[PDB]
Amino acid sequence: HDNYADLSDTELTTLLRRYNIPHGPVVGSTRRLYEKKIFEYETQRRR
Repeated sequence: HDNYADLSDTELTTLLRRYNIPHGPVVGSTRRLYEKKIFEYETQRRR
């Protein structure tokens, strides 16, 4: 439901890679933590 929540696991993984952000397995249990990490980085580029 969150903008980043509509991204699929495969698309989320390629996004972290573009920003060179270390990550492990993506699962609904830790998917949210990953969505927040991309938001914090993308926020910087927006500022």
